[PDB]
Amino acid sequence: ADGVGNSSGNWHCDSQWLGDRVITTSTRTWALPTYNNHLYKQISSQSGASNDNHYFGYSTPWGYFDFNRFHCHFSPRDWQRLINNNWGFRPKKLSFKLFNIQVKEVTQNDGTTTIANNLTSTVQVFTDSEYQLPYVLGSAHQGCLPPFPADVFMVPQYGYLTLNNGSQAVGRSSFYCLEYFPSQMLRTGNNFQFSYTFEDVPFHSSYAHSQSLDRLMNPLIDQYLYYLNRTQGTTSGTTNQSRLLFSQAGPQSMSLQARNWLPGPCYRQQRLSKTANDNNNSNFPWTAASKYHLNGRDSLVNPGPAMASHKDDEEKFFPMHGNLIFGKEGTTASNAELDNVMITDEEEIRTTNPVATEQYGTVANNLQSSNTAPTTRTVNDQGALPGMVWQDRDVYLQGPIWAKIPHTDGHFHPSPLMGGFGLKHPPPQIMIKNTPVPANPPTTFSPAKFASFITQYSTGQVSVEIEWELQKENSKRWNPEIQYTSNYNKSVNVDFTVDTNGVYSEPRPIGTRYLTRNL
Amino acid sequence: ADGVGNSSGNWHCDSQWLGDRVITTSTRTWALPTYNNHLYKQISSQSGASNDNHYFGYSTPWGYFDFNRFHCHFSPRDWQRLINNNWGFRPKKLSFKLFNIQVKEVTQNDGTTTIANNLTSTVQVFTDSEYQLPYVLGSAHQGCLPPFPADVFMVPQYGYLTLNNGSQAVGRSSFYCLEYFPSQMLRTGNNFQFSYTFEDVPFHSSYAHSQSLDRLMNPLIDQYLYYLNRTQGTTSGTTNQSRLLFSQAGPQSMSLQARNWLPGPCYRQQRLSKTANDNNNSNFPWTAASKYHLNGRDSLVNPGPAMASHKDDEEKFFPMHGNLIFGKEGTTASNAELDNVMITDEEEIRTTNPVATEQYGTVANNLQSSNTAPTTRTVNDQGALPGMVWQDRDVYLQGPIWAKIPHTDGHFHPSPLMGGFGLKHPPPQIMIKNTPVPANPPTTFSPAKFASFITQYSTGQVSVEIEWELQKENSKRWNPEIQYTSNYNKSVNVDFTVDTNGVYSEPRPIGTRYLTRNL
Amino acid sequence: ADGVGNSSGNWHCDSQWLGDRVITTSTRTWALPTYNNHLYKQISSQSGASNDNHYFGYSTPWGYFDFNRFHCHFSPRDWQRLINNNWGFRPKKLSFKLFNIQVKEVTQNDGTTTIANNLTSTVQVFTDSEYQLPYVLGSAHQGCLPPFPADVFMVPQYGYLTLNNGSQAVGRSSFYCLEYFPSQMLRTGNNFQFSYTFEDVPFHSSYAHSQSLDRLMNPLIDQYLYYLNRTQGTTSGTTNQSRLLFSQAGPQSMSLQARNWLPGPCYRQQRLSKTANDNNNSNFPWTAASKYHLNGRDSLVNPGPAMASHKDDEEKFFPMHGNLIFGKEGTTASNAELDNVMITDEEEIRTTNPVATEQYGTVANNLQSSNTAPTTRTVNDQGALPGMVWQDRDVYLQGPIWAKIPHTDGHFHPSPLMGGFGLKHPPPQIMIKNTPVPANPPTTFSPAKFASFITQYSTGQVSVEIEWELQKENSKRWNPEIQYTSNYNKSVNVDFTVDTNGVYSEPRPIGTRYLTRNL
Repeated sequence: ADGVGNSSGNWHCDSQWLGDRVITTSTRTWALPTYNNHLYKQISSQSGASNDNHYFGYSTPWGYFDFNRFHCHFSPRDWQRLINNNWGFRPKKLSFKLFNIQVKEVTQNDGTTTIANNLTSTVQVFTDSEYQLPYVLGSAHQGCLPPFPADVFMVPQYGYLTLNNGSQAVGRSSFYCLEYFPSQMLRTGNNFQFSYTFEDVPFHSSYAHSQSLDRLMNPLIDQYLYYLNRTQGTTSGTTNQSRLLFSQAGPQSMSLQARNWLPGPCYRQQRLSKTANDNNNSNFPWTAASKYHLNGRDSLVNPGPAMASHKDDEEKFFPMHGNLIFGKEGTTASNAELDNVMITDEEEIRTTNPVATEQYGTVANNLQSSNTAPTTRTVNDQGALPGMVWQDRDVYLQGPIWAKIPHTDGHFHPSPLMGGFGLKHPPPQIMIKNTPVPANPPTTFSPAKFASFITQYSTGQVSVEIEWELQKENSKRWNPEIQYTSNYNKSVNVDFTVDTNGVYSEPRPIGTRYLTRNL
Repeated sequence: ADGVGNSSGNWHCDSQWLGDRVITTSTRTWALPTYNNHLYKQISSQSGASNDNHYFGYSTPWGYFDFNRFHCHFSPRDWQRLINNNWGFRPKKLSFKLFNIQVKEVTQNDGTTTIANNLTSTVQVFTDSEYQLPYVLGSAHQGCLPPFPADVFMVPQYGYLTLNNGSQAVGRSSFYCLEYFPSQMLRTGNNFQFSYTFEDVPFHSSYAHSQSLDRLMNPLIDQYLYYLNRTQGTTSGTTNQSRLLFSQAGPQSMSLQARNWLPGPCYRQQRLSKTANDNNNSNFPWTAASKYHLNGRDSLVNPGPAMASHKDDEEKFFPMHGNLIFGKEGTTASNAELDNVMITDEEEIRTTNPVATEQYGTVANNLQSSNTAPTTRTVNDQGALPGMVWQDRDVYLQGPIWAKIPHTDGHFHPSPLMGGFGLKHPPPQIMIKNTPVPANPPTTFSPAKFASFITQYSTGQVSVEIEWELQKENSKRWNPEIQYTSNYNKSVNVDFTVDTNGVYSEPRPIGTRYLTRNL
Repeated sequence: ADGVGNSSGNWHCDSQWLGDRVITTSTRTWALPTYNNHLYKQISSQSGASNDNHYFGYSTPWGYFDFNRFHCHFSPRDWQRLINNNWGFRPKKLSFKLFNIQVKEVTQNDGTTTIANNLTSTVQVFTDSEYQLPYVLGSAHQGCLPPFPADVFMVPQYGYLTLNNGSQAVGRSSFYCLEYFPSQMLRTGNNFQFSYTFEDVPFHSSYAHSQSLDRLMNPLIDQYLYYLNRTQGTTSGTTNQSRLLFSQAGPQSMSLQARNWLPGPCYRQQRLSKTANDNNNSNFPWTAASKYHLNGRDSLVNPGPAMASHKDDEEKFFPMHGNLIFGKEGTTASNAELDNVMITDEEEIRTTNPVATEQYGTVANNLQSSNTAPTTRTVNDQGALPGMVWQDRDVYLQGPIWAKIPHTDGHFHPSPLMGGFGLKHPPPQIMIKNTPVPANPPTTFSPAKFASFITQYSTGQVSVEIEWELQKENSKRWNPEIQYTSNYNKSVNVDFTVDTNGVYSEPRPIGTRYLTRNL
């Protein structure tokens, strides 16, 4: 509530480190055009497309604000500081502000274009706090507050999908008009505020394990429980006849002991060597990929269950569609090379989670007897058994922050398979739009739809602030620990900075799990 | 506590719709004979029966009252009203009343029979509130308060099973005498009251989903995560040599995106076409049916996990033993025709739950390399993985209401696989019985068991009342919704009414899931 | 805090039975030598050992106190009394005391040895209440308070493992120095006290089931739900053509009814007959055993999921590595005979848990049609499905009491697969050590490590006391129940006593599950 010559809000950014929590705030500049010429448009897949790539939905004239990525909040120094001293963290509070809003009209009369101020034009903004519109965040889409504060960004367009029977629709499909919501209209001088509180959520495990499930015992003392170790006879003359013999497992026969827990569930995936020539010479993806199909159409499990990337001393094999792959700065979005991308590694969970390329184990599948020898079968898909303990997938400075747990009758582990915190009531989606300004109407009344508007766009500043709780580490380890560092060697340009052309880049992915804990 | 000429209780029936809850009450007339001639009888399976159809137990002279079906409480108009405006519901409170009790003696001297009043005879009634007798409700048995209030019904006989080693018993087996319980004896003039409160239970999802798991994203914006899309070379001269290539999934390649969740667990079942000639010409049931065996004996999963009946545009295939099948009025209980039954459809859960006839997907099962091409295997049985989200089976106007969760150390999803609400402490079983009236004893004392009683039966009125909580719908859908209606076309008789012979019938099954929600 | 001639603490032992809880206390005498000559020693597996039997870790000069076994607390009469009247139990409170501590010096000058008092020598003791050192309890190791109170026992040595890449280590490995902890030093006259409270934990099911999952219904009343029972035609002339026919399942066709729940998850294991000649003539163990591998190395599931040992009337087959095996008194720890060990039976869970030797069932794996007949596949590995109900493994008088649930992001059923109660914060490990007493130092200062100490050991008394909650049984069973008893027949020596040589022995394993309950 001000005039045209008074600024609303200021540029805050920065971050504050307190005793048990950190407040990270960031401000950016945003631009917004008009979408679909102020029209809601039905969108069907295509005539003759693939059965799996079918979809029906709508596209609206509304934009929305995305900040669901760590790099859209944290900074490389702040991230390194957070992960090198903490065993966990989670969000606590959220604040959002829109200000310094300008609506600018555009005129075209020739090859040149002219831009002028339009002080009387409003802008509509509203937040879906009741979670009634479809939630499109948490799908790893583009367009959150660029990692560099100096970058000016663009508000993505909003759209949603619904039930479809092929390329068509069904009566059960829903249509949502976003103008049918109470929304706030604001001019140059007004501003929008919003506050939100996260619900209880488990701390993210920002640490590795210094122990292993299979090696969790005393290396000095035998077990007092007996196990069958021989079926033939040890004594002379009985080595060719059956006789059950029982031993006690000690430090030597350490693989035959009794145990309390089992490794996490498995869903096997194919393996690929980072060297091109070492792989099979065929286009096997989508024909040899672990995929799941529902309603008669297939789909690919890209993240999949949290499972270790490779074994020890491999460093060369990665599962097909088994880990997040990021893009380097200035990389094509279609058929990029292996050296132009950034494949994340989840080896830290080798201790608890089974490796993705290999199997869960073997199970007996017959009744052995004198005539028939015992036979087993390898099992590659494993559900949930009692006593199972596993670890969740790590999050990265560039990765997703949260997701919306679907409103369904059943859940097993609501932790998102792509990233961090799953929330029943996540931060609501803020949607912003430019109100349509009609051009000169006809002098004689006409009932026809008005389809001659004045072309104009908008720009402004958006501030976000999240308060995060931190879990401190108290480890009794004697020797030092592994931590994130910058290489001291000479380089043309330093990491996480701008080049001579002023383009910000991220060289490597950074994971949180660096400190250690005992199982 | 009254005389012989004063009535206890009245006929209430009807239902009341309040702001956030509905009170449904119904009164019926019941008859009760004497069972087993006032004797407890041991019952074994048979000599020479099938191994799977073996059982040992007891049958008592006690009846019991059953009202564990929606049609025994609701009415077609009330049911349609409930399901067309609500997103859920659950039971809150229960009241039960027995009154207007008459004991009538029967005399036979010739082909004719005479019935007289017997004012001094009592009736025993008691409720197992401590859950000590076996719970036989929740097994889809016959004999609850008929759907039509004017119908007079019959109290079913009580019996139970125990451990058996073949047709015989084991020392671990238990015997329960129901006369060994504190019970209330009541004459003509007395009445029995009972009140009960349901424990906390999740709301039943009386809605479908307007979105799908595989289509939950923005149809306009690409993903920023890379995925391997090619193994050969795209450039000329490299189409026959291996080279990993990575792309970004957008609206076109919508089946290759990253996702957070997986469809519910699966347990595959055989498929049957509703057309007889389209099926295989063999007696495959019980020889090609998904069955589970314990203690060395098999058993059939009739409901099975909640899984979609068929794909889109099928409308003709149903799983074998994969959905509830109801009987039409006046239908034989042995080898009825397909047109004389009523097969329920669970297609509403196609969005989340996998189809029953098809598989969960495929999983890689080898280590591909230059020499060996990758190989996958189809998986038809799937356990529980992290990130799994599913939906429960719908309930119907004629279906079961609740069940008793077994008292065991472990549970995964205590929702009954046949129907609605699972309860650790369900409504207790009320048991009623006619006390034995001896005939004239011998003049000289004899220690022999008294086995000459006076033949008589009982009749009375039973009132039930359940208070149910309701969850209102607040949807932002623009277009109208699908709802239950009666066909306006001319017909000989209208649905859910009596015919010229005064026989009440139910033409079709009615499911609760009609409104929609976003995932 | 006393002198040299005043005793600290007394010998309590005994047990008290109160209305709803039992307090079991026991005192023992312990001895303690010096370990590793007061040195921390790195321990690697070996050069050329098996890949699976690889390990890296450390061994310390510290002892620790173990009392994680029922026989180290209860007594045969107390155990029999507990299991013959109770439906459950769990720990409530813990108290621990160390007193009457003497440090004795040893001198060797010839074949003879002399032992003298050393009043000025201290002893170090501390409890890891913050759970920072690796937890080596709960691995079925040797050395808890002997079952007979008169036996004097030996304090086991402490050691731990860490991450290893083969026989070597990795930078992520941790080293813990136990001298780096605040510890209490105590002489002859001082004593150590400790108190602890268990966290909430489910009652242990010390009962069997009088009913079965597959037989949980009324043996007298048919079901009102129809099931496909025939695919051919029953009428004459249609027995060779397809026609779906539906029936109602009653007491006769009791294996084709509808049900609410499924048996627990399965993980098949091989079967062995107790008769040697009836088994296959090969050394199949470890080559036909259900095993799971992680980080590229295998491991054996000795307890495995809680699954029934055998079917009815078998009494001769046991799963390979599927139940706890105890040793008889004076039995060799390497290749003992079948008659010299004690194999526990878990048949009591046949009602709910599937048998270990057999499969979970069969699942359809194709689309049957006119041309192709339906085909099914047997499933031996089963995950977790909705509606699954199972039972946990029984505990024994000689078996483990508790275990430490690993600190991980995910758990399915934290009940240990080897035994009883899983605890996030179990009773902490008390560690005790003899401080090093230097021998005469050189007259001239030398910076070399001091490696000439005085040889001496320690002895003392340790008292433990646990308060346990009890769940009373209120069963309506008429006939008597099965209970534990001692055979009245004449014998050379009675059970659970000492022989002519004063050696205490345990003849048979005792399980808690003796009383019964309905599902």
